[PDB]
Amino acid sequence: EIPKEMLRAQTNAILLNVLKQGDNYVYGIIKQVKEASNGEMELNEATLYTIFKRLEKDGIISSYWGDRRKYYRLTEIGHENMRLVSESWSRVDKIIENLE
Amino acid sequence: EIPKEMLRAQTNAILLNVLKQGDNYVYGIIKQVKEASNGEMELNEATLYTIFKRLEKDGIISSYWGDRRKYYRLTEIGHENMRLVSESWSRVDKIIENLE
Repeated sequence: EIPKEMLRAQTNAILLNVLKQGDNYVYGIIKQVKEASNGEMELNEATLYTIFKRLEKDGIISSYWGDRRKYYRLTEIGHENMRLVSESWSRVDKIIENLE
Repeated sequence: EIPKEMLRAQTNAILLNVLKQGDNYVYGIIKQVKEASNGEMELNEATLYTIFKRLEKDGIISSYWGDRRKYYRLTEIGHENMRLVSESWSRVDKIIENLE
């Protein structure tokens, strides 16, 4: 079985990437990840609220109300964290390909 | 900055993949990961001993002496864990590509 730490890391990376594509709300993110995973990954609302609480506390994202619906955005510094995260994950992929 | 949980997850995945290529010893693994990362990732010996302690405790790998040098191997069940881990990481990559 996959370590829970690993699953959490993957979920974090995917959610940050969704918000990089644009500000979004929980149900909208779930829909986008379900589609992008071809049905494979159906995230739970409560899982996102846990993760976003941490990311908001850390200043990586912030929230705001729409026209009552909560939208999330990467912060200015969150965009930097996203860039470093993206680079590290691309680096992993390149390492794995060389090892095979 | 990258969450330590994320870095740990990536390191775990890379090390399991190295052992999938064959049984190996700490310095040998460090060398292989340095090469496969084009110099970018120089793992520390003590980092590997921490990780392998956990993986051995969990029954994912085991150790044995060479002809004194410690070699590590994926266990029978470790190979299953490797397969599930590999699938989840490939799945992440496909999700990220669809999101972009």
